[PDB]
Amino acid sequence: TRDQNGTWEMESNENFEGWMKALDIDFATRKIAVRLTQTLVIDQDGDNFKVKSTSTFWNYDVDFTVGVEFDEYTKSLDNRHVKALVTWEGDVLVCVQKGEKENRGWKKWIEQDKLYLELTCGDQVCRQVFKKK
Ligand SMILES: *C/C=C(\C)c1ccc(-c2ccc(N(C)C)cc2)s1
Repeated sequence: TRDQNGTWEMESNENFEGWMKALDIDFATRKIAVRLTQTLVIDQDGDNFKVKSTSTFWNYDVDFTVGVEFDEYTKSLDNRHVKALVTWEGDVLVCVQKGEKENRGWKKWIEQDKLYLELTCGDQVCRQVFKKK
């Protein structure tokens, strides 16, 4: 399925610190953030997505349209400018963020009835699983 709507609560998190390190996130921020459970809220209507990543320590919101490139500031993550594009490869939603970092973006799919996320930067991959309603 391509339908990713829901409130998604983290069940599993692997190599989140490696991913943050590859983004050069400072030591203090990484050490706190790696401890935390996360929620991902996805509102999806056709190509239009509104996504909210939250924990006790951050809020990172982004809206995008599948197939439409957008210039993006990554704000309180790593304060960088990238050129972002989100597209479908089958039922895997793929984001590529062009800029300073290589292999930066994510892949997201519903293989379960859970949400799977791969966050990538450089040679680092973080893998997460969330459970929905
Ligand atoms: C569709 C999935 C998106 C937009 C994201 C998944 C995780 C994200 C994220 C994780 C961690 C942070 N910080 C500030 C540690 C920000 C965003 S966005």
